[PDB]
Parts: sequence; structure tokens; C-alpha cells
Amino acid sequence: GASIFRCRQCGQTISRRDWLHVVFNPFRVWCFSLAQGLRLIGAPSGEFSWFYDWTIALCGQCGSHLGWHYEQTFFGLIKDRLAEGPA
Amino acid sequence: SIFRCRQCGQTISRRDWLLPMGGDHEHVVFNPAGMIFRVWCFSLAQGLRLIGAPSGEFSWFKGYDWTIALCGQCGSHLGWHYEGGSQPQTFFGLIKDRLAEGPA
Amino acid sequence: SIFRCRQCGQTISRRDWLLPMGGDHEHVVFNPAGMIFRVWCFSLAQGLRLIGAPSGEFSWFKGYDWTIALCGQCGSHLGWHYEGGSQPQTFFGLIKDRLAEGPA
Ligand SMILES: Nc1ccc(C(=O)N[C@H]2CCC(=O)NC2=O)c(C(F)(F)F)c1
Ligand SMILES: Nc1ccc(C(=O)N[C@H]2CCC(=O)NC2=O)c(C(F)(F)F)c1
Ligand SMILES: [Zn+2]
Ligand SMILES: [Zn+2]
Ligand SMILES: [Zn+2]
Repeated sequence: GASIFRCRQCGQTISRRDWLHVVFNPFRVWCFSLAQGLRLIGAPSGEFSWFYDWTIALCGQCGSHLGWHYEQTFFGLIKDRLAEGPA
Repeated sequence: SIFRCRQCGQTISRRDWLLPMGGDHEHVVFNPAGMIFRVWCFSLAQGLRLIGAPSGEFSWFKGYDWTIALCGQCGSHLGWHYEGGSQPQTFFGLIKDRLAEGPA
Repeated sequence: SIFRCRQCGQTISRRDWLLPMGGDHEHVVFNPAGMIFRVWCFSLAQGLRLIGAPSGEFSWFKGYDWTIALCGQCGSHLGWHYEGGSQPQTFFGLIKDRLAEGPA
């Protein structure tokens, strides 16, 4: 019962197990090769990248900030902004 | 400082008994019926009635089997008891918005 | 969106002013008389009238003193003002079911 990852606020499907780092801001971050249901916003930036340039990733449904897209490319999503459950 | 059942006011647990499982006492989870719960983990609880036999199906906590926990007074579903794991062997996952916090 | 007094319609607060105190803006609490309230936390409010002197007895929020907050227009009890803490110094806990949410 922890194989699909959804937005904590609204329950939008974001990523999978399947597609699967503790960091400090200037978070428990989960790295995914693929994701869905996001909206990537703004221009890429390298400022204090934990890894790659980053772009902000919002929930495409409710607009909640769920993490970043890195760009070969991958997603770094904030564990505490996600809800885990079954497929 | 203590948690009561939101429906009837039965004594359930204490803030002192909050337990950080895997870094935090709060876990936001969804069940296979798509219900989302904000679950708080407690080492200890009282005033519940645990129903059925333990099951490991769709357990949100690796290594633990769950049993449904009702309010022993009013029968409202307050969460689950977890067992069969280690460090700790057992704990309770209670639904935050089914509880009411207040003075001892 | 804005929150208005359910009884008379006076403007009280804004969704923009929601404030997560200790993790969430919503707290379900009980007072020493056993009355249960669903409280939403806001950083600011308007149109209220605070009654009495601040008191720290049985505060739901450690480090804050409370005063009762009435609707300044109709006198309906809408919640409490909190003060004397830090980050933030002051905020409001308003009873969600006494408010009506709607467009500005
Ligand atoms: N029909 C249903 C289906 C699933 C569940 C449910 O929550 N299941 C939990 C059990 C505890 C856990 O660790 N993971 C789960 O998925 C419920 C229930 F809410 F009533 F219990 C009713
Ligand atoms: N007899 C009584 C007893 C207590 C209270 C009460 O609300 N107390 C709150 C005040 C706010 C808080 O942070 N904690 C509390 O315990 C009331 C009242 F409803 F009028 F205000 C009448
Ligand atoms: Zn969302
Ligand atoms: Zn009950
Ligand atoms: Zn009013």
C-alpha cells in the first residue's frame, strides 16, 4: 500500500514506485525518472541545485508545489507533499 | 495535551505519546477506495475497540499488520492498531481529524 | 475568497490569511467544559470585537494568551484572538462553522 504517489492536497496521480535523498534548503526528496499530472513553471535555474538545472513542478490539478524537474532529466519530489498508496 | 474522540469525547491518547515513525508523526496516506487520511502515530492509546484479526493487505507501514480501531464508546472509526513489526512491535495510527485536542 | 459572519454577513477574514499553526490551519479542540470546536487559524482579521482581558488558562496554543472574539456587527461568538507569543506574535482562531466562505 505504497506503490502510487499522489498529491497530498487533492489526490492527483503523480508517480509510481517503480519509477523511483535528504537535503537542506539554503527535505526528504524522492527522485523519479518519470512523472505525470504536474505543470512545470518558469525557466531552468542552477541556483543551489542539490544535484542539473531545476524548474518548479506544481500539481496540475490544485497548483500545490510538489518539487522540481531537473534537466539527462528526472524529477525530485518532496516526500511530505506526497501521499503513498496502492496501485 | 490530550486527545478525545471528536464524536463522543472518549479519552483516546496524549500528545506526549506521539511517535515519529520514519522521521515524522504525521503520515498522509490513501486507501484503495481512494480515501485520503492524515494519520498521526502514537505509541500508546486507550478507549478503543480493536475489531477483526490483523491483516497485512495494503499496510502503509512496512512490516506491520493492521487491525481496525473503533471508539470503544461510540463506534466511530478512529484508525488502526499496527502489530507484528519491530522497533516498535506495535503502535497506533489515528486519523487526526477524528480527534479533538484539549487540556488534561 | 473571503470569510464572512454567518449570522449577519460582515467581512471577517480572507483565505489568503490562513495560517498553519503547528502543521495545519485546522485544529479540532475541546474546552474545559467539554465543548468541541473546529478552529481555523488566520494571521489577521477584521470586523471583530475582542472582549475581556487576555488569559493564558487552558490555551490550546502554547505560549499564547487568548481573548474572546465576537462579531462586531451582530455579537455572534466567532472565536478567539491569540497574543503574547512569537512567529507569529498574534493570530486568530475562528470557528469554521460560524463563518461563510464566498467571493470578494
Ligand atoms: N473499503 C475500505 C478499504 C480500505 C480501507 C482502509 O482504510 N484500509 C487501510 C487499512 C490500514 C492500512 O495500513 N492501509 C489501508 O489501506 C477501509 C477503511 F477505511 F474503512 F478502513 C475501507
Ligand atoms: N466556561 C467556559 C470555559 C472555557 C471556555 C473557552 O472557550 N476556553 C477556551 C478559550 C480559548 C482557548 O485557547 N482555550 C480554551 O479552553 C468558555 C468559552 F467558550 F466561553 F470561551 C467557557
Ligand atoms: Zn494537487
Ligand atoms: Zn467516540
Ligand atoms: Zn455578525
